[PDB]
Amino acid sequence: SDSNMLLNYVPVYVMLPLGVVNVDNVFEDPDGLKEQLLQLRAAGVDGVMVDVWWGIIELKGPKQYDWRAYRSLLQLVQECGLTLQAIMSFHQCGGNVGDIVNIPIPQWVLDIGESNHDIFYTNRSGTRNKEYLTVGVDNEPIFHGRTAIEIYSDYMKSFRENMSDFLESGLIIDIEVGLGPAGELRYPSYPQSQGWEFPGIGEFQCYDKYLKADFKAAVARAGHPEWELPDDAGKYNDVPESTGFFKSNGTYVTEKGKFFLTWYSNKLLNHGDQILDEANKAFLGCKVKLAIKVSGIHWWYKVENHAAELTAGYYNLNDRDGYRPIARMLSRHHAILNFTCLEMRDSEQPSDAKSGPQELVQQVLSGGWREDIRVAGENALPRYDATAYNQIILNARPQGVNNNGPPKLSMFGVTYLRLSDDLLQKSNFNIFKKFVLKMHADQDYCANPQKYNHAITPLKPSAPKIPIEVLLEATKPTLPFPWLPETDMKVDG
Repeated sequence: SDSNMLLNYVPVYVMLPLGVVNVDNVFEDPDGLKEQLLQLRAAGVDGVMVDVWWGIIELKGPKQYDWRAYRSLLQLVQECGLTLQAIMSFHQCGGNVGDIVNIPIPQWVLDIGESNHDIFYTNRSGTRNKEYLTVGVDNEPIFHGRTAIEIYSDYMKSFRENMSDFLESGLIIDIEVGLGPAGELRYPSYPQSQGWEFPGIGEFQCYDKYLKADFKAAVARAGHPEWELPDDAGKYNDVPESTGFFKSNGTYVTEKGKFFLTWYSNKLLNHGDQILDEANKAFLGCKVKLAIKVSGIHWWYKVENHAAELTAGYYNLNDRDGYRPIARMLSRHHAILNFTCLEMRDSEQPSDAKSGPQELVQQVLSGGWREDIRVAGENALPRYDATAYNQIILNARPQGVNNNGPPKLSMFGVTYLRLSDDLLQKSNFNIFKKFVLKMHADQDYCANPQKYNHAITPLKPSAPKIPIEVLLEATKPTLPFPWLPETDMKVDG
């Protein structure tokens, strides 16, 4: 049925090109973007996603926001009949050798970092990563009197007020709150600029003086004041078995190791919870949803130590669910878990990476649905091919279309990385249009999301705080929902 098929519709969003608003807070090429956006509209795309870069907007100084170029961008998106996913991007864009779009965090913050190097995530060797402020300074009032969370709160409130017309009109479907490197709720455990290459295990990023002191206090309260941060976890490009920490029977399974990993992962849960508290306050009553981005760390998923997840801050083992606690935390904020790797197949990864993107996706999505939250996601890598789109479509509706009503399982949306000239080339775009159609359960584009039961209602207050022990009850392993082996709505026949 046309209506029952419409209840199966999963909306599709497309990420805008990086730097559409440049580092100087100039919307550089509105005419070129317009032509691209109109192609997306005709293709049936529901909306677009953009980074709203902190380093662009609050560059002049504290609380000196310039929203004008982004207003022009939003105005154009509105004219082209698309909705918008706005990322509160509190992180650096680019900065690696070769990168074209380079947007550091505000220089006034970096200036404070020159005086206080511990505002940055730091590895054991002491390298400071300037892409994001450590969770350690979330509540440290060291930024001309403000804490880091107060910076993020103030920025979101200013966005809400200055974009109030677009918000009231329904242009903005969700606010994705950036929570770390690349906007993701994680530690910067695999930096290219410090030499990491896939599939290195990465490194723990808790050596800044704030986190180190917090850990030392915690171990003292646990009756082990002498415990130190890991010293046997190796380096970025190691394999797990080469390390004391991650080898079989290694430090990760000792009382000390388990305590550290709980501590380290808990910092991210509380980071996200506290910053989402501010987002709910900032956007209270607006017809938007809140979202976060969870990183997809699929390498080493297939070995018992899950080492790359662990250094990223996801304490996920075969007998400990490190993602369902995140979902549970999101529930009190009514927030969407936006994931990734939706296009990937295990067979596409090198054997030596012990990579399990399919199973990781199944775990994370299942945990969200088990916790009765919305789950969305992205492709991890650029892909233009049918294999990729069919995998996305499978993940979007893992038990297929329900011919007789809404599907029991569906993702809330998918955001495609990324708009480019390549996407819009004739063949690539033709297959993309088939992807959109199948995401839409063979229905034409539906401008009114109420028709597919995605009405936008005013954002409510956060529900009461959930104690950490209750969050961690969600570490109890659960069986995933069953997945089909292939979608029933392939782009071809």
